[PDB]
Amino acid sequence: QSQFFIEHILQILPHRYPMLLVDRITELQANQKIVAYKNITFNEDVFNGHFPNKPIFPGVLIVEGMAQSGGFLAFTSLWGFDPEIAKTKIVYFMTIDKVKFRIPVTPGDRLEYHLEVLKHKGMIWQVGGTAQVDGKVVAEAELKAMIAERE
Amino acid sequence: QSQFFIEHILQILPHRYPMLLVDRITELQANQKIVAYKNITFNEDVFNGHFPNKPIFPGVLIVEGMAQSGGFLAFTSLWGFDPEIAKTKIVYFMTIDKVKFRIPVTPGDRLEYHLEVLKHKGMIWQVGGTAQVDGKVVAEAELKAMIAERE
Amino acid sequence: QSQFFIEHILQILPHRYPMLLVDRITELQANQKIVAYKNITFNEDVFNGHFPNKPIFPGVLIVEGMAQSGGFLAFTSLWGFDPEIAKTKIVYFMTIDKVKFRIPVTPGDRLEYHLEVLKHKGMIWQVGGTAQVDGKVVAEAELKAMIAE
Amino acid sequence: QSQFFIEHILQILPHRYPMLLVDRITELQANQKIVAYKNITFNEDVFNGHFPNKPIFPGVLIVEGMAQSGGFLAFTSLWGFDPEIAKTKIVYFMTIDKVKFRIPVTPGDRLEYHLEVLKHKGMIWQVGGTAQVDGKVVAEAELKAMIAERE
Amino acid sequence: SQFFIEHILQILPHRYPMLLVDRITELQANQKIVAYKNITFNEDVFNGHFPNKPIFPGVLIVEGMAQSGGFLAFTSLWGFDPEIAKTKIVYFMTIDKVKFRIPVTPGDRLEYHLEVLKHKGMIWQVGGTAQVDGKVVAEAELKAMIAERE
Amino acid sequence: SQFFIEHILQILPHRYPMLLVDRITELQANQKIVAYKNITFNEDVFNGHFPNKPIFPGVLIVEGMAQSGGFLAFTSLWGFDPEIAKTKIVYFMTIDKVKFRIPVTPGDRLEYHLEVLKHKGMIWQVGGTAQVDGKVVAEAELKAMIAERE
Ligand SMILES: O=C(N/N=C/c1cc(Br)c(O)c(Br)c1O)c1cccc(Br)c1
Ligand SMILES: O=C(N/N=C/c1cc(Br)c(O)c(Br)c1O)c1cccc(Br)c1
Ligand SMILES: [Cl-]
Ligand SMILES: [Cl-]
Ligand SMILES: [Cl-]
Ligand SMILES: [Cl-]
Ligand SMILES: [Cl-]
Ligand SMILES: [Cl-]
Repeated sequence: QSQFFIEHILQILPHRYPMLLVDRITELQANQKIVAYKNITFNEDVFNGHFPNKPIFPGVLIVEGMAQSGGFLAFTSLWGFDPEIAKTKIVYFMTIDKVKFRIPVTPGDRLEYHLEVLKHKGMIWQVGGTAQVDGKVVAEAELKAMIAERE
Repeated sequence: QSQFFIEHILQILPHRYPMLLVDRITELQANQKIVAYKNITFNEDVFNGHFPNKPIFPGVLIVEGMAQSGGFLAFTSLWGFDPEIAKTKIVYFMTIDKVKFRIPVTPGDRLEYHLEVLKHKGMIWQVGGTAQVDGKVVAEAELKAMIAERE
Repeated sequence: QSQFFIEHILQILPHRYPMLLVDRITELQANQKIVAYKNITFNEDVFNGHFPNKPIFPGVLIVEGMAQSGGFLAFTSLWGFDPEIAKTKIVYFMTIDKVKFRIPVTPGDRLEYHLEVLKHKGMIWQVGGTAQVDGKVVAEAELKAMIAE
Repeated sequence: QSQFFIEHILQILPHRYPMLLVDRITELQANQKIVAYKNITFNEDVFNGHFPNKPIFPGVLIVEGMAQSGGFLAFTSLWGFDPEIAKTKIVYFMTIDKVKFRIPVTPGDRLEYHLEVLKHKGMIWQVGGTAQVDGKVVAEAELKAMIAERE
Repeated sequence: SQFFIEHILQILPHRYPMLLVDRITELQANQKIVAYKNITFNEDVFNGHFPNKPIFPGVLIVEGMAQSGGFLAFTSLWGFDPEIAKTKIVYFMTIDKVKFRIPVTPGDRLEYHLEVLKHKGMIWQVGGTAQVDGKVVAEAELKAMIAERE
Repeated sequence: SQFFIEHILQILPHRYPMLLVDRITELQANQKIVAYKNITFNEDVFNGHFPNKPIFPGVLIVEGMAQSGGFLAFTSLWGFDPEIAKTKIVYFMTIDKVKFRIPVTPGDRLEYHLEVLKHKGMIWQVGGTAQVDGKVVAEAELKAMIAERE
């Protein structure tokens, strides 16, 4: 498949509320790239404290979202859409690099994650790309994550 | 006068997390109509129980967002964007009729509120319209509120 | 039966925190009616924003509670207390009508749900009734929901 | 007054969500007794973890509710309904004794607090009593509180 | 003798936001236990206890001593056995001689020191203190009964 | 010497559940800062990160380090001035050279160690590590910007 909805994400990613930051996948190409997004709404708990009266989606959380997008890409390229295998996996961050934040993200925004694979061996995946709102680069970052069996 | 953001929505509506269901206002015509929206993300608490493994934004909360939109419309018609006066008024919602649900709303949907003034007689405003997602009508509703002095 | 506790409701309704708005079933007549309620306390997250310094249970949630009650009836009427079958379904709102909010509900209130089946066929159930607090009616509503897999 | 509702409690107790455990006060006799209650509903965050699929209101939290009631009783016995002064004081427990849990408190329950004044000298208060559900004792405890300066 | 959060999760039925024991540092069957809970501002409870002045609730300090004691009593009889842990429930009958001396705030490491005072059958009575930086912030005694869950 | 949670509240705009620094144990203007945050199971973030396997988000470690530098930034600029503080916010500009070596879990005392690399006006570039029991759990570099809440 090339497009996945929230019920499909829940069967692949280990993340859960309040750390599942990818609402839908709009594009996917094995071992290559992925385009996904997360809607930003005031009705999110993080806004309670970031910041009071000035809702700003955290920058670290944008990185997380891109990372989670990559994870999806990594997992499905590996075993395809196999919920049963995905059931017992988790994803560790290994390294984060070269992130610039250019525009603040706020409620009402559609935070689009654009990720490409820079390199990958076995379970280690090096991804890089951007976060975009209304077609403008709101953030850029590259990260290396690791798919690991829960034990 | 037309485009209001979450910062402005916070200054007019008393609603706060997790009951403020309007992230942005794309346009409003005094005494006529309003178009606004709320992003629907999985990272909202309500999805924890509605329902496990099948996130579906609660039908009643669509009506609430709609009511919220009409309320911002009625208020702004009377005094415009005025936070000081807003702190002194309340909009009791008296009735709701003819609400119909056609399509479930899910994480990743841009829930758009379309409300128009149906009858403005005194302190009583009556609005109606639809909630839309991607051009389609996902819900309909009629509503009647009353403008009153806060206490 | 006719009396059900949270322990039972959990096994029938698919809802869970913070959207299971029925705490106990007091009276239940297959395909006819049901009386249940949800206790209202300040210790609910909803009150953080509805509203600050002035806690008021959302009107729309009172309808939700009425619907949930309707669904518990709709379901038991057709399969009795069947936790296994119950978990192979979910109930969803089709239409809401003639709702009125006469009295604001607040922490300390025992929001009682009174629903009777107006019409029902297959998974399609039409119910209507009131929401009550200490005898007085605080809300009225008619709603139609459907039970699906 | 002898009957106070949540808005009143809110002006007297500093406690707030999710630690304000008293919804209403039905009887208040200065320097003597107070009777209040807290509604228990499945819709409370505590039930998520106490316990999964077996909702049971924490015994220690019952005590806390008895104590907050005592605190209200203590303060109002002294300054009456004086919101400005309450804002400057705070009640701390010093001791808790003879706590006995008899019946589990569950959703749908109306946890009624019956607290009476055992001893009161200045800012130091001793109160015994019980938490009741439908006229049956579900818990009992004694505690000595202190009225201190918020600063 | 040293159990981390995961082990605790297999023994205690408590979950967020009511599992108030982060780690067991030492344990001795029928004798004592020392465990602790970290206190951080990042806890929901502080939103209301109290606004502008974070003070970990004293009743919750007691709840943590209870869970520690409950853990002590369970593992003393059955050791680290998650399976039998699901068939038994440890609830508390009485709590007595509770005393608060110092307030616990964010940044503190709330250490639980519980002793087995007496035990006969499934009735276990434990007591001890709550400590931070080697000082006593609280003390209490509790009587628990171990029963069949399901 | 030591700044506690209520001091932190008076300088940092961050609040629950995004205020991830519990205490400042060391501070030296225009040079370095050592602070920490307790990690407990009783934090909402652990419900989804990850179920049955609590791991403090690596990204939140960086956020904790960023806030630490934030406090070093406010103070180095205007000292302990709560009045000026209440008017600003902090924006993330860049993050770089981050590496996670050890997983942080409930029970850990997450210590932040940051030093100033370069600063001008409201723009600050800091770097350092996050430690647990004297071991480097993670390292990173970041540049943030303090701004008027205009
Ligand atoms: O029950 C209430 N409803 N609505 C308040 C309210 C005020 C404005 Br202005 C508004 O646009 C909307 Br709609 C409201 O619901 C209420 C009553 C008293 C105080 C508060 Br604050 C809210
Ligand atoms: O039953 C009690 N606590 N916990 C009971 C319990 C917990 C879980 Br978990 C469970 O699966 C089952 Br059967 C229980 O009875 C209790 C609580 C307060 C007072 C009393 Br007398 C009993
Ligand atoms: Cl940020
Ligand atoms: Cl629905
Ligand atoms: Cl309402
Ligand atoms: Cl308990
Ligand atoms: Cl306390
Ligand atoms: Cl991580």
